[PDB]
Amino acid sequence: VVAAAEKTKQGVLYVGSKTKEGVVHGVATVAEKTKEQVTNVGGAVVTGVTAVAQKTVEGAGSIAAATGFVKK
Amino acid sequence: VVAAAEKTKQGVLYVGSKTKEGVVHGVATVAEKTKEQVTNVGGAVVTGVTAVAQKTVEGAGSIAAATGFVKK
Amino acid sequence: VVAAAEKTKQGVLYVGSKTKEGVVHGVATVAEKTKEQVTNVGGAVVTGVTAVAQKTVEGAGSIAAATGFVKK
Amino acid sequence: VVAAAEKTKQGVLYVGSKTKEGVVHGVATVAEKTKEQVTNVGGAVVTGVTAVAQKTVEGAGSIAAATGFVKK
Amino acid sequence: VVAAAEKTKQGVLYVGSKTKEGVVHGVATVAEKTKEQVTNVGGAVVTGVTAVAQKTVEGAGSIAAATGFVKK
Amino acid sequence: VVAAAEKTKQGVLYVGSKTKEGVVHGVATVAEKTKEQVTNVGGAVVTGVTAVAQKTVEGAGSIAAATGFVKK
Amino acid sequence: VVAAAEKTKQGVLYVGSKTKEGVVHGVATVAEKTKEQVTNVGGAVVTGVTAVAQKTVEGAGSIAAATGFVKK
Repeated sequence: VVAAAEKTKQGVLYVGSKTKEGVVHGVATVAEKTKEQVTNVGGAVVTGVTAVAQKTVEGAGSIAAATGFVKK
Repeated sequence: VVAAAEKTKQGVLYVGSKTKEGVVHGVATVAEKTKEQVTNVGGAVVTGVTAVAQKTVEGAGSIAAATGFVKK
Repeated sequence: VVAAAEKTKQGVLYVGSKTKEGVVHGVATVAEKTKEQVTNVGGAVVTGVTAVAQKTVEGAGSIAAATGFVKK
Repeated sequence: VVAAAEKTKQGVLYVGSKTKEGVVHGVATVAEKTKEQVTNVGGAVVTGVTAVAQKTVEGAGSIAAATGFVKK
Repeated sequence: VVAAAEKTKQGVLYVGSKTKEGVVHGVATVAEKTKEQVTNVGGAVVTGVTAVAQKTVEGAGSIAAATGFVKK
Repeated sequence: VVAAAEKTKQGVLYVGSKTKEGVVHGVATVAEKTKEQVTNVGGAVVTGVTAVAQKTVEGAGSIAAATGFVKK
Repeated sequence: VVAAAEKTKQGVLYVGSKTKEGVVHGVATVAEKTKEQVTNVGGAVVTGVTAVAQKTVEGAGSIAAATGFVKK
């Protein structure tokens, strides 16, 4: 999981919303009468109504993420 | 999972929304009378009503993600 | 999980919202009559109504995240 | 989980919100009649109504996070 | 969990909110009739109504966080 | 959990809020009829109504945090 | 848990609030009919209504925190 970035040197953005009675669910784990219920999150979860990302990563950025799960 | 970026040197954007009675579900794991219920998230989950990304990654960026699952 | 960034040298952004009666849920683990319920979070969870990120990572940034789970 | 950043040398941003009757839940672990309920958080959880990040990481920053879970 | 930053040398930001009857929950661990209930937090949890971060990390910063959990 | 920062040498920010009847909960551990209930916090928990951080970390800063949990 | 900072050499910020009937809870450990209830805090918990941090860490600062928990 090797990540790298490099940068060497030598406009209106508009988002609008209008919502009434809005129900938003992200990661949902609903169950009944179980034995093992595991919810492992290691990435990037964005929940909301107006999830807006504008002009991100102007320079150098790394979002290297590693997840695992062992069951024996 | 090797990722890299490099950059060397030497406009209106509009999104509009109008929603009433809006129900949004992302990753859903609904079950009844189970034994093992596992929900592993290691990537990128975006939930909402107006999920807008404008002019992202201006320079160098890396989103290297690695996930795994072992069951023995 | 190696991450790196480097940068060497030698516009109105608008988000608007208008919501009434808004219910937002992020990571949810609902269960009944279980034995083991584990919720491991090691990434980045953003919950709300207006989750806005504008002009992030101007320079060099690293968001290297590593998660694990061992069950024997 | 090695992270690094480096930087060498030699615009109105607007977010607006208007909400009535707003219920927001982040990480939720609801259960009944269990034996072991563990909630391990080691990343970054942002909850609220207006979760806004503007012009973050101007220079060099590292958000290296490592989480683990051992069950034997 | 090694993190480092380095920096060598040789605009109105606006967030507005207007909320009535707002209930916000962050990390929640609700249960009934259990035996072991553990809530380990070692990262960064931000809860509120207006969670705003503007122009953070002007220079060099490190947010290296490490968490663990041993169960035998 | 090694963290370091270094810096060598040789704009109105506005947040506004208006809330009535606002209930905010951070880390919550609600349970009934248990045996062991442990809540270990070793990171950074910010609770309130207007959690605002403006122009933080002008110079060099380190927020190296380490947490642990042993159960045998 | 080694942290270090170094710095060598050779704008109106506004937060406003207006709240009526505001109830804020930070770390909460509510339980009934238990045997062992432990709440260990060793990080940084900020509770209130207007938790504002402006222009913090002008120079060099270290917030190295280490926590532990042993149960045998």
